[PDB]
Amino acid sequence: EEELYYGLNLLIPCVLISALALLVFLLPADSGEKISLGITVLLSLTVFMLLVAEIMPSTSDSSPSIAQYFASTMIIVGLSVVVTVIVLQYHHHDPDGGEGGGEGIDRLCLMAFSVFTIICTIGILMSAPNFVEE
Repeated sequence: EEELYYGLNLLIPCVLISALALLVFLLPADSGEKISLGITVLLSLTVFMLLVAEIMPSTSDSSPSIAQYFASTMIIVGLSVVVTVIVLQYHHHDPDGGEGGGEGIDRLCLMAFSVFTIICTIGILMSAPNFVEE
């Protein structure tokens, strides 16, 4: 049961950050939150990763399950923040007023990461739903 409970508590923050990010992606205010959340999610990943990596070590039994998934994630997550920045440079038009003012690319990058998380959690869940040894 700990497998489900643990992952759950880990999904809270995972999806949380992604959500808060969308709020900025679609609403590029460029007031400071861009760089603020940038390092936030970056530092939040490295930390959370250490925990997931601690439970799944590799010294006597080399067989990473969730780790292999958590790693590939940081990869797409890293280059992602890079593109967002460059985009902000090119487009120097971020007026203030109300709401509504995003871009297609930003939306696509979000929709992709969205399903990526859903298929991820289920990936390891279906790969080994049992609580047996390995």
